[PDB]
Parts: sequence; C-alpha cells; structure tokens
Amino acid sequence: SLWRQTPDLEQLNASQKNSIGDLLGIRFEAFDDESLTASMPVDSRTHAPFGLLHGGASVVLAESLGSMASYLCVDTSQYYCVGLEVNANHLRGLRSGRVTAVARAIHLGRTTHVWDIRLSGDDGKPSCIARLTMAVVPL
Amino acid sequence: SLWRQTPDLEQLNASQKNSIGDLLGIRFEAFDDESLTASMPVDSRTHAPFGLLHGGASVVLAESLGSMASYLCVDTSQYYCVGLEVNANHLRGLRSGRVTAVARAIHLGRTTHVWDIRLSGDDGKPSCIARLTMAVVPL
Repeated sequence: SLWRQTPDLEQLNASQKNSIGDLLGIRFEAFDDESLTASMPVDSRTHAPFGLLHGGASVVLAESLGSMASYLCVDTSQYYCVGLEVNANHLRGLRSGRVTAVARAIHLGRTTHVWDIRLSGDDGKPSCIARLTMAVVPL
Repeated sequence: SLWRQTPDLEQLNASQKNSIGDLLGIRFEAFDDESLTASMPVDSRTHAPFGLLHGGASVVLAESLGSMASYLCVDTSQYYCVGLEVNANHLRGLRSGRVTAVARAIHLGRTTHVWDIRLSGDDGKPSCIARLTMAVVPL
C-alpha cells in the first residue's frame, strides 16, 4: 500500500525496452506493500575494466529501481519524476553472479521522494547502499 | 603534472574493452596537467525509459572517468583503486547528443582520492555535478 499504481512486474520490465536498463539486464523481480526489488547481472556488461562490478552500474540499478518506484507512487496524469540527487557507498566488490537491490521509502513528499536502496550480491552480503532523491514534476 | 602515469587516450579507451564503458560508448577525449575529459552518447544505450539520459548513466561516466584518473595517479605496482563513495546532483535533462565530463582533483591523499566531476550536454550547460571518493588499496 505504499503504491498508487500496483506494481506489474511484466510491464515494469517491458517498459525498459530500448533503454539502459534493458541493455544492462536489469530485471524487476519482486515487490510487497513496502518495497520493490530488482536485480542486475555482474558480467562484462556491468564490469569496470578490472573485472569488478562498476560502481556506477550499482547506481544505474539503484536509480532505475528508485525512479520506477517513484513512478508507481505519483499521479502519472498530473506528474512525472526525475532524479534530483543520488549518492552511494560502495561496500564490497562483486565479480560474478547478480546484484540484487531493494528499495524502500524514506519520505514521499509532494515535491520530492527519498528512497533507501540496499544492494547485495548472491552471498547476501551488503555490496552497496544508495540514497536517491527524486523530484516530482508537473507536466 | 597531476598525473603519475601520463594519460594515453588510446590505451585508456582500449582498456575499456569488454566492460560497461565500452558498452555505453564512453570515450576518453582530452587531458591536461589538471584534468581528464571523457564523453558518452545520449541515446538508447544510456536513456532511462522516458527518453532522458539516465541519472545513473551520468554516474557511470563520472565514476569511469574518476576511477581512471585515480589509476593514473597511483603507483600501480603497489596499489589499485576502487570506488568508495559517489554522489551527484542531476541539474538538467538531456535527450540527445553527447554528455561531456571533466574530472579535476579535490584531494589526492595516501588512502583516498576525491574528484570533482562536471558534466554538460552539447549546449555547454551544466547537466550534472558529481563528487567521487576512491579508496587507494595495496594489492
């Protein structure tokens, strides 16, 4: 019940067609009343030159997830949402498998949303934490 | 003379082979004694679903640029560098053309580097600003 629009995973995934999220293999995986989850492969598409997951790729995942979450929480006939501020601590390096991100709301205001996004590799250890501020903008 | 290793643009670009930077069309473009510059296309590879440059893609560019800059500033037989913290304000949306990033050093310490990275679209207006903290790590 965080959501205004009920998350439809197929449509979330489909909507990424011809964008970076599709290019990187980001997949919306699960949701509940308080969270939305997506994962992303750790391979050549997402590696930095030394074969570790690129820190910016973590942020593509987090910002893709957070911005999508914001879209599910506004009146889309009245508003759209763009990223305003993003930050992240890179905690542990990942070489293979997938990285999984979970987004939860810190604050959903009238003009801004703040999302807490937690990332971990397939061993379940925290790999990155991000905070995303979205701007809520009238068309 | 910021640099330890003199920037070699061809080799910088070549080193991205089979990583996200190659996948996204990031290109190292110029450097001087105080800065390093890379650009990235704004198109389907880098777009978010609404056809604007994905904010995370800005951060892939900034973090690619900053981490490469860090590699040019350490003793690579003694150390490597990984992203530690990154943050960015998204200032203006971009739909097409390229986005160009310039990295300058804020602080190069023994265990951390802080880089200031300024992004703009082809109209020269600031599109994003990032600050990147790299950790300098002994192999």
